[PDB]
Amino acid sequence: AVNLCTQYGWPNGNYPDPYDCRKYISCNGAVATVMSCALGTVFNPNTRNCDAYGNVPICQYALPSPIVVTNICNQYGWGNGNFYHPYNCAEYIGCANGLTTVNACGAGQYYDQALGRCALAGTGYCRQYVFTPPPAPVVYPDGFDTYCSANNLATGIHPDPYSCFSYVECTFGRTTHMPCPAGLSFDRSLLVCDGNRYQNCGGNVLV
Repeated sequence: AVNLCTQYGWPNGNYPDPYDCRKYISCNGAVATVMSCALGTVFNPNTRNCDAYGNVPICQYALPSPIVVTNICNQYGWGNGNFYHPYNCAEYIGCANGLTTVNACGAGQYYDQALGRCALAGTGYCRQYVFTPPPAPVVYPDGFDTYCSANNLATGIHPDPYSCFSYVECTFGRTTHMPCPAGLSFDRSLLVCDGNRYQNCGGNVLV
């Protein structure tokens, strides 16, 4: 549908095609067009762009459905809870100790990551696809190994100021940065990786 971008109250940008991860929805000029990624590339939900096939483990060639999220909790190490479906606003994922359930919204309902369930259409929704990706790759400055020490950070977990997909651990004055599980992002209020890229990765300012 050419009117999908405005239907969801989406900014211009790229969004997943829910049936084919070799394709994506381009919103440009507030008009939606389904486009094919160039040869050898597929839509990476976390960069919002086509990416090398080998960089997207949940998009798999030579299968009737190339979108493979049916083992995503174990494959990416998602913790327990409900998470958005990386390619489809009308489905979602339940993770229970590494076991994946693919769930669906009722007719006319759309999954809201802040709610952990589906709700009827509103005025600005499917927001789990609205975020600014961190740079790909993230480049840390030489000397980043001083971060915890120079900032006098307490032992434990802190935000990573170079990436909303990452966090920092400080132990004995040493700095480590660690990516959240793929598709998750770092909640700086609770200090945990969660499914809310809109909140953690600057989605509010895009809309």
